Amino acid sequence: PVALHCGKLFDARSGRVLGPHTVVVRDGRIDQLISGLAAVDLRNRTCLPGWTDLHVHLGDESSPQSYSEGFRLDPIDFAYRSVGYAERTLLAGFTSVRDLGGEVSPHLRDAVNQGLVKGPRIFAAGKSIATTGGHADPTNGWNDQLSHLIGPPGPTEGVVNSVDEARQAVRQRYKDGSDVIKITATGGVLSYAKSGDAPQFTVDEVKAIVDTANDYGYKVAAHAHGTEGMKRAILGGVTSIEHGTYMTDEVMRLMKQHGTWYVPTISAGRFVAEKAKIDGYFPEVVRPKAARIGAQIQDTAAKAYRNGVKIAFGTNMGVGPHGDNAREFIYMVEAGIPAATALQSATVLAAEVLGVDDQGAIETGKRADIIAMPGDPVADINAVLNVDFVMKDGEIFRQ
Amino acid sequence: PVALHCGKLFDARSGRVLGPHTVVVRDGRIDQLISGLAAVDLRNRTCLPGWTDLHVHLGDESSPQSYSEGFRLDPIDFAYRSVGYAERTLLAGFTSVRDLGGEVSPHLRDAVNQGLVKGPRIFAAGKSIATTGGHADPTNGWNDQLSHLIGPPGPTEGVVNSVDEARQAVRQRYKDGSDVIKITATGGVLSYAKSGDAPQFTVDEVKAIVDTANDYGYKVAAHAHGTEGMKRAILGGVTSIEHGTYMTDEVMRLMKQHGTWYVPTISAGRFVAEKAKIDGYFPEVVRPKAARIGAQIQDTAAKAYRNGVKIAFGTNMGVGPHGDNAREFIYMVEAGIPAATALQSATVLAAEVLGVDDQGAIETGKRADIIAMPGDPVADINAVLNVDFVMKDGEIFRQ
Amino acid sequence: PVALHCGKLFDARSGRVLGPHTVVVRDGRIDQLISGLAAVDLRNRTCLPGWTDLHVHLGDESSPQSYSEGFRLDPIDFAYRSVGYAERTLLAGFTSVRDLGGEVSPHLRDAVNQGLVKGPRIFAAGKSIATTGGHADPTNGWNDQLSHLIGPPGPTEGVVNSVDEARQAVRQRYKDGSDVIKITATGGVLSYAKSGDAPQFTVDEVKAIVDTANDYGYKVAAHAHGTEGMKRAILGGVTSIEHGTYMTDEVMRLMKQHGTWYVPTISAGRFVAEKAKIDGYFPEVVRPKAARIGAQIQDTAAKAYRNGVKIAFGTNMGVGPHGDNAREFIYMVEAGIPAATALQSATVLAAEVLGVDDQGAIETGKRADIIAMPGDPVADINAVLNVDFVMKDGEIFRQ
Amino acid sequence: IATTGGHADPTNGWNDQLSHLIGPPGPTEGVVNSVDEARQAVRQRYKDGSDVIKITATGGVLSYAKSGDAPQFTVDEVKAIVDTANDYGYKVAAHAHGTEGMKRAILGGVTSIEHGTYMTDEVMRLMKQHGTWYVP
Ligand SMILES: C[C@@H]1Cc2c(Cl)cc(C(=O)N[C@@H](Cc3ccccc3)C(=O)O)c(O)c2C(=O)O1
Ligand SMILES: C[C@@H]1Cc2c(Cl)cc(C(=O)N[C@@H](Cc3ccccc3)C(=O)O)c(O)c2C(=O)O1
Ligand SMILES: C[C@@H]1Cc2c(Cl)cc(C(=O)N[C@@H](Cc3ccccc3)C(=O)O)c(O)c2C(=O)O1
Ligand SMILES: C[C@@H]1Cc2c(Cl)cc(C(=O)N[C@@H](Cc3ccccc3)C(=O)O)c(O)c2C(=O)O1
Ligand SMILES: [Zn+2]
Ligand SMILES: [Zn+2]
Ligand SMILES: [Zn+2]
Ligand SMILES: [Zn+2]
Ligand SMILES: [Zn+2]
Ligand SMILES: [Zn+2]
Ligand SMILES: [Zn+2]
Repeated sequence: PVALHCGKLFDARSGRVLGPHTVVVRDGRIDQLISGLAAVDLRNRTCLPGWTDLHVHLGDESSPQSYSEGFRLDPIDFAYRSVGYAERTLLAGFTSVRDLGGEVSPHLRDAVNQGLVKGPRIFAAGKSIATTGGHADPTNGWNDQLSHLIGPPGPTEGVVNSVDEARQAVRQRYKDGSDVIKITATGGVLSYAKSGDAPQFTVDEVKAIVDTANDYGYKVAAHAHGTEGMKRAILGGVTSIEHGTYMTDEVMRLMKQHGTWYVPTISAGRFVAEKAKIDGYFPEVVRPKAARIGAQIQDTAAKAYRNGVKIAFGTNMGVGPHGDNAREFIYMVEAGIPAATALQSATVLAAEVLGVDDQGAIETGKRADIIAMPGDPVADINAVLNVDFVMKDGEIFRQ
Repeated sequence: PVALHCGKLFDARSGRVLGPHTVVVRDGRIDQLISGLAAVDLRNRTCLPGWTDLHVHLGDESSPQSYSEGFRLDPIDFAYRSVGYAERTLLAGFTSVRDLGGEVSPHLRDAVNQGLVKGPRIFAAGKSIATTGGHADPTNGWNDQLSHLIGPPGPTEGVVNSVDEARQAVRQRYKDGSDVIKITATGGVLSYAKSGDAPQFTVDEVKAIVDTANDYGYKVAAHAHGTEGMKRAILGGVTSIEHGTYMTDEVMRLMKQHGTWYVPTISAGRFVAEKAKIDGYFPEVVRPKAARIGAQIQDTAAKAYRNGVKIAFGTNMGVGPHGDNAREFIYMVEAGIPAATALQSATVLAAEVLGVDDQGAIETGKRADIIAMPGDPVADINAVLNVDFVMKDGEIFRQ
Repeated sequence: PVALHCGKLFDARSGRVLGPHTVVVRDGRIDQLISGLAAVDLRNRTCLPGWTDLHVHLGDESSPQSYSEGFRLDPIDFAYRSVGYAERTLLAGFTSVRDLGGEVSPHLRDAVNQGLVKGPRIFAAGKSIATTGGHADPTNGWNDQLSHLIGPPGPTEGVVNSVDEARQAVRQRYKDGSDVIKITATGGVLSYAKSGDAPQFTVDEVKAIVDTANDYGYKVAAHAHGTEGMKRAILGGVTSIEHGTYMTDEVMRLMKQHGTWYVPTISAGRFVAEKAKIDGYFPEVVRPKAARIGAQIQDTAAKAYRNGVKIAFGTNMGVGPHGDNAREFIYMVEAGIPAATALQSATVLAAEVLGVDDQGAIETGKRADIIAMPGDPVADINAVLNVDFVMKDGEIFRQ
Repeated sequence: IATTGGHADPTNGWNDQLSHLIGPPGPTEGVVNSVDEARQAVRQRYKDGSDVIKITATGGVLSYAKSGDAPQFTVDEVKAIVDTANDYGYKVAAHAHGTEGMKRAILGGVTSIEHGTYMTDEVMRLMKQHGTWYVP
């Protein structure tokens, strides 16, 4: 039981910064909210709900050696790095995240929930689902010896080529303890493959995946760069799109008609564009794709916001360094999105995307996830980089 | 050739207790029934047809170590326990049973039929059919090493994900010598999985299973806890439902329209509810499911009987201790079902569910399966716990 | 606590039948022995210690279909037969046995010790150790397809070809829970191989097996028909020889010098000799060997007894029908061995062979294993076929 | 490093299905039964980045096996392990409860003994003569 005394409170639902309030926390939930027991002196700060990042990869981080480490290291080696990744993410103000790829994240989520290590609340997708040769194919770029030794991937490994295989892949993700489903509708930038935006799913396969996920209470997030794959994913019935780099007017119209969410991930685009200029950082099959695709993300976000598409917060922090997720707010504001809208996209709209109703706002009965900063983020978005108070489930991790 | 002199005889077909009769048994069948050679003095007892339990698991029994014994013991070790299980079941008055899961039961049936060991007449299902990650998936809860060593289960192992796979699974059950088919339409309580009532079969897969079973002369029994899976199983065309914990008015209407049988298994619900309170008895992933689902079985049975659904006798004695199946009668009567109806549900309606016509009543030409108790079970249902005479196929096992 | 009143008591250690005595049993051991509480009336019987059979195969029985059942049945099917085998063996007066081959016997021993089924105390050897193509090779007679599918047997399967392999085979028998070691030094009669008496072990391999067994507290029993293999086994340091059909004067001299035990197993020889005359009972590769070797067992036993070799009791009841082990006494007496010596060879000398000191005689502090028969076995050996009292560990199984 | 069925055998207590699926352990898995296998086991420990060698000379308490103190190594196998470790700059520590296994480990040339529960006067004399360390 603790009472927090804030000088200003950000109303996520209304998008307005109110005056002094007092928040009483008991049993890990907000019990009372008074306008006007242990106590924490925050009267010179602005209190906001904890942020949610809807696209992270906590099991990895980009580096010059990332394309040769997979053949020499084991996942146990990556867990010890994920410890620090998760701690740095939590201490920056993000009390929950949506992990969208990797087999290390479910274990990290279990460890964090058991109290073994520090971190945010993790909604883990597990192994991503692709087609043969797709962006998430685990054996892209292997030589003949290794490929023959391991054999062709199947639904158990996340590679599907028919309706029944998609059904089995979703059921296998459920069997391994996932919270959400991720598919790669088109090609990617960082994969050891040739194409970057070609359609790699059919409409029927997407429909089968979505129906199976509906049976099991899951949501589906689709990775898409090109127009045709994005169109097929939208028609299939996915919940959100991740890298709509080549969104057109027709795609935006379909998104508005169907209510699909859009998660830009501007930070990853900027990072890959910057790293493409360095010689030898990327493999020769990856550099042209990164150079071409990383320079068309901010414009797409600005156009989508202007056209009325629903936008949510996500950074793809497995590409950039973990713990610097808060610069996506600055990028979004510089892209034309108002500061209040950008802050809402990470608190309440993020909770809508996740499908939960016990977080996202400072209201009675909700989880006590509260953060604070000295400045006013609405007046100046640059204040999001100085977070000095973090609370998650009623436990204070930073003061 | 023996003549039995009973003081009272229970007419299963009419549900009434008649007066003194004489039963003459020759060649293992009832030859004559006289109202008014070796002889057995039963003139101070009530003679009834042998009981049938439509849901047992003779190859296993619940215990505190049941979740770690599967990795250290072999089926040969379980057979030596099944010997005593079957003997105790037979001596309690149950001359036939329907085994609904486990690969040890066909062998026990063969041994009992050859006269090697004592037991009831067994209609064995063999391996139960599920989907990937389903309630009957044999590899739920295994770590990565064992899962990779054994590989993903297929139709040969009872795991199906399409119409053709369901066809092959039914044919493989036929190849291994089954008498009936069992599928798990929803999640369960005692499996090492997350869900307990979500739908795990599609209507088309159920239809394929039922059609294939029809080609081979089989009946299909469906395990179902949730509403949607139960609805899909009923629409597919199964013969009976096993744990309709969350039956609603629409489900009952469909059951009445289609003529589906309902087997409550109240004993297992009570047992799991009682054991959930003990700390450490169940794994942490099983305890909440048991606590939530075991407390809503008697009410469902009472509602189903009130609404006119057809009810048959079954206990799920693999959960509770074998040889105490007769307490299901007391539970049924305490649930509002009349004693005569409860006794009929185990003799004639059970024979209807099984699909046979040579047992279930004391009539000329039928199998000589006769039991007797000192009291009158109709007047007092508690008399079913004192069975002192058992005869099966004309052979006396208890006097 | 029970008191037994016998009219005559057989002193195993002295080999004499004494007069009336009273035996008091408490906690499963003999507490008092009085010459002159519950009570059992045995005053018209002769009480002897429970018998021990040093060569049985409780997991199998010879029959016309025994050479095609291994490809269609599973060990679980053989366990249900072993139940009756063990019960019949125990009820005939044999309270302990030494099982010398088969993987079903350790499980039967565990089940009997846990009280699940009735039977004698079992000292199980497990898988027998042989060389490639030897008498105990599990893949003798298989076609090319099956042989290629299963691969060549190694030390894990009981087939050894060097010193290190013998060491590993003994350690693997220890790992699987054995009580004694068995090796086949020569060829056999009932195996699907060509030879019947050729040497199949070298002296060094036998020495390695014996040394490894000594490290683990085991005894070694050797199957041997021919002279050279028997000589090699004796020189290696085994504890007993099983079928010394072709024993010579030099072999007997070595046996006397080293103190090796001899177990004739006359019953199996007579059985195979009788069955060889039936057409089609044995495969054509087995019939000549059986006909030639089964007719030279009684003479060998008589010669060995005349020459002063130490003789112990064993029948090989896996060949003959289980539960008729007591005819070996009649055969031994008809072979020239005195009745008292024959009875001693099954009570005290058998305990010496086993390596235990808590059984074999009716003495204070020993296990309460007592049997009784109406007649006097010393005066008439034919009285051993009428055993009406059996007690094991203080529990009465027959009265 | 252990022998078949030894205290450190990774497959002790498994049923037939799992044992058949994984197969019998060899030197790569740390189970040795001869001199050459011990050599290969030490080299495989070096290949996987070890700093010291551990062997189980006798049975243990917490393993899913029957015995607790019986000797599970021969003197020659211990000697081979120690020689191979000497070639690679390693030390050898021996787990031992019973007297005979402890004696064999000391004679083989190990550096320390871990659970000398049943140490006798002769074992202590050998330890003093050879300079072996004792870790209670
Ligand atoms: C293990 C982990 C999994 C993973 C997966 Cl499944 C997918 C991506 C991914 O699709 N990234 C984007 C990165 C990107 C590049 C440019 C513009 C926007 C985003 C891409 O390749 O198109 C991705 O970047 C990662 C990743 O960071 O590594
Ligand atoms: C080997 C054997 C096979 C087996 C199978 Cl296939 C299924 C069940 C089973 O579905 N039991 C029910 C037990 C139960 C629990 C609560 C209320 C009613 C019934 C369940 O888990 O929902 C089940 O209990 C068993 C069992 O007893 O072990
Ligand atoms: C499974 C079981 C194991 C077994 C083993 Cl390991 C060995 C024998 C065996 O060696 N029997 C003897 C039978 C025999 C035949 C003639 C004279 C004496 C004995 C033989 O074949 O020479 C043997 O008969 C048996 C047996 O009965 O089946
Ligand atoms: C994974 C890890 C490895 C391990 C190994 Cl390799 C060996 C032991 C071990 O030998 N422990 C001793 C524990 C013990 C017991 C009684 C007296 C002293 C010590 C034993 O079992 O005899 C041991 O305890 C452990 C252990 O703690 O688990
Ligand atoms: Zn992506
Ligand atoms: Zn991504
Ligand atoms: Zn069920
Ligand atoms: Zn069941
Ligand atoms: Zn033999
Ligand atoms: Zn034998
Ligand atoms: Zn240790």
